[PDB]
Amino acid sequence: TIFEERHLKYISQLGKGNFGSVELCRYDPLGDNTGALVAVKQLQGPDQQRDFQREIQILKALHSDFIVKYRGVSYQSLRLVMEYLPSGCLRDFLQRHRARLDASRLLLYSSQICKGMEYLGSRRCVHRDLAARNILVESEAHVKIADFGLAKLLPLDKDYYVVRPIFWYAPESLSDNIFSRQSDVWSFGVVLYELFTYCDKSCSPSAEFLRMPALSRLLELLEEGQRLPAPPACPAEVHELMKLCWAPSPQDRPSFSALGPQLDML
Ligand SMILES: N#Cc1ccc2ncc(-c3ncc4c(n3)n(C3CCOCC3)c(=O)n4CCO)n2c1
Repeated sequence: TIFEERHLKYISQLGKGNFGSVELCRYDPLGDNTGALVAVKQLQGPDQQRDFQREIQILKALHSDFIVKYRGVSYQSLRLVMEYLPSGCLRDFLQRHRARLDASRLLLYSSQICKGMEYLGSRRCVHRDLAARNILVESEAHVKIADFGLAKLLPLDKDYYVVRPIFWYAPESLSDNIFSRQSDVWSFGVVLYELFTYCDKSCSPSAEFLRMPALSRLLELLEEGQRLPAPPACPAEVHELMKLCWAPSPQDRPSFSALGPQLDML
């Protein structure tokens, strides 16, 4: 739970979240290079130092097969140590191994994410940035949700939270900065789209919405009932779930708990 700085061997850069920098390291106390690989997040202002301390505590308290595992912290500077998922980001994974991933396997990922999200909801936690770029691949048969830097905990007497990339945002989030489990559902509809386009750049959410002020443009387009199209070779039933995920009103969207069985039984 407390990883010593001098034993964390820097290997390379894994990327930047919404927030800071993530680095691949080997925690190698014995010195043999036999140590376990770990992902280490850190910052390099007070406002994000505050949100970082929350993110550490959120990930620490969450326990699920489909959420990146917290492992500890490293100290006069605070770093977050997490398990390393060596197959990397789902976005890149899908583009690389498209040829060997049929619809059944995409549904498996959808279901695993749905179960991860169902768990978050029960911990009254709103991810706020659910997207393929923030999903990680544990193995070819297993994915996990990551990056809780923008994550908010619903007040204990409220089902929404108002707050201070737009193509994953629900309408009420764009217009009124309102976020909730239901705004997470909207975004889940977009990852379904990403899964079944194999995160192809040329037909990404941005490329489609751009083809269809930018924030006000998107919002007017959504209010008109226009949506991302059915991905090619996406089963019709899955497309219908996306459409339900993108219901105009938050209350008309299905819960993650209702989606799960619908995804599993196709
Ligand atoms: N947090 C975390 C976190 C926790 C464990 C973990 N094990 C592996 C990764 C990882 N491996 C490779 C990544 C990658 N993450 N990310 C970003 C994902 C969103 O968070 C910020 C980094 C990338 O852009 N790549 C490039 C190639 O896919 N990983 C990230």
